[PDB]
Amino acid sequence: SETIEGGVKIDRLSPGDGKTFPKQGDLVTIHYTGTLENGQKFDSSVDRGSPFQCNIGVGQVIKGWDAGIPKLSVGEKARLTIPGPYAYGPRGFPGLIPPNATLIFDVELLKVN
Ligand SMILES: C=CC[C@@H]1/C=C(\C)C[C@H](C)C[C@H](OC)[C@H]2O[C@@](O)(C(=O)C(=O)N3CCCC[C@H]3C(=O)O[C@H](/C(C)=C/[C@@H]3CC[C@@H](O)[C@H](OC)C3)[C@H](C)[C@@H](O)CC1=O)[C@H](C)C[C@@H]2OC
Repeated sequence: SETIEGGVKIDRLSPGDGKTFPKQGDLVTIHYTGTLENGQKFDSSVDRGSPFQCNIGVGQVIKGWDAGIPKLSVGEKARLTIPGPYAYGPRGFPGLIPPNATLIFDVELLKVN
């Protein structure tokens, strides 16, 4: 496991092109599944049939995504394990994320613009 900013962990699952990495502000297209530590799924873009898009590195998303996504290359699949302070902190998110939760995201980087 690689330990990056905040103590977020990356487990590399299957490789990308090893050369096309997102830079600050780039639009990324990602499919994800999010689970709690006990393995209980809370959300998935795959279940919606629509990949998620954001600009990375600008605070649109939780800190653990801004930390982890730039370390992936196009096509890569990885698991991000994100401690509470890099996710939803003491507050959580109603109906989905308890207080102080470590979150697990399986992510696939589909495209970079
Ligand atoms: C503008 C309102 C609706 C708007 C909703 C969308 C565009 C649809 C988009 C697919 C979100 C999902 O909708 C099905 C759903 O995704 C989750 O299930 C989820 O897996 C998740 O954790 N994601 C989504 C994928 C990127 C990482 C993370 C996130 O960073 O999400 C971001 C997030 C909530 C950041 C908060 C912002 C407030 C801060 O206080 C907090 O700081 C701790 C962090 C999302 C993208 C926001 O930028 C935009 C929105 O909220 C959340 C558990 C709840 C969230 O629904 C709300």
